[PDB]
Amino acid sequence: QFAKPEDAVKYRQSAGTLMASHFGRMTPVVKGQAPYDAAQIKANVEVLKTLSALPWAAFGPGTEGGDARPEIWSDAASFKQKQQAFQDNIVKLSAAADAGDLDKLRAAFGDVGASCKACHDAYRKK
Amino acid sequence: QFAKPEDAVKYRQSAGTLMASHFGRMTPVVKGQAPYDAAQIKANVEVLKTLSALPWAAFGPGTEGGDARPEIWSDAASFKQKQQAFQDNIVKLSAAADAGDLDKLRAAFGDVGASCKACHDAYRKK
Ligand code: HEC
Ligand code: HEC
Repeated sequence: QFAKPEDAVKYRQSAGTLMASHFGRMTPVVKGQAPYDAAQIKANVEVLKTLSALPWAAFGPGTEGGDARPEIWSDAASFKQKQQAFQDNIVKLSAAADAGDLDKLRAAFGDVGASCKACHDAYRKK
Repeated sequence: QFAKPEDAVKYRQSAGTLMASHFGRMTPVVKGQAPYDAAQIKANVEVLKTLSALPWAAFGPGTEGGDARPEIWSDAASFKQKQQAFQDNIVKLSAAADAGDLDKLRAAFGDVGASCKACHDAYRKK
């Protein structure tokens, strides 16, 4: 869907921006600094679920640029493992949110955040 | 969820970027220049549905900036009418996509695009 590689870069960066907001806005809730409303969090994690499927198709052939490392493309199976594992982490977060289970939410949130960081550390330029 | 107004601006702009991609990538399909796969379009319109609910909460009190006009905030009921009418247009598009009805899709796509433009013309700086 991208006329030029620059359009794929713009897309995936914007998807990252929105994920960061929908993930990070739950930090105070996980920490107990903000109240836990199970329905609010369930709805927010749904949004995050949708968003977290979006970046990967915007690292398609010819879309090199931004702060994306070349290794994304030369090691396609390995990058794919990391995005699929991340989306698995999001499923765990969704399950926790859908159940209304705050302890589960805390734990799953930590594992999601670790997965974001592990991919950035390997595949995003500093 | 925004630490500073600039964070709300960044969010709503990124939501616009992603909507433009998920809306605009259907133009060739509507025009018949690309094939119509009902399941593909149904899934894409779902994504667009989720995205098209996101900008409005990022025009919250104190979030003035970017290319957003002041009138957004001073005329709150009227801006709200335009975003609610837009989301109604998206419901029509979803219904068309879910039914697999290309003629309905064409018509609903045109009305969505008109609604994007009408809001930008009134509320986005040039
Ligand atoms: C690899 C499998 C990733 C996972 C998992 C996550 N991110 Fe990511 N992210 C990735 C890359 C390769 C890039 C660079 C894209 C480019 O072309 O520049 C990014 C970028 C971001 C950004 C910055 C966007 C920008 O302003 O330029 C953000 C804010 C971001 N990513 C957030 C984010 C979050 C919160 C994630 C987990 C919920 C996450 N990413 C996972 C690769 C990968
Ligand atoms: C008002 C009810 C709007 C409707 C309906 C749509 N958009 Fe919008 N959009 C609106 C404003 C006020 C702004 C400016 C935000 C700012 O603070 O700068 C925007 C911006 C965009 C952008 C540009 C994002 C950027 O790169 O800075 C895009 C690409 C965009 N909008 C797309 C878009 C599409 C495709 C829409 C219909 C599907 C749509 N918008 C509707 C206000 C409103």
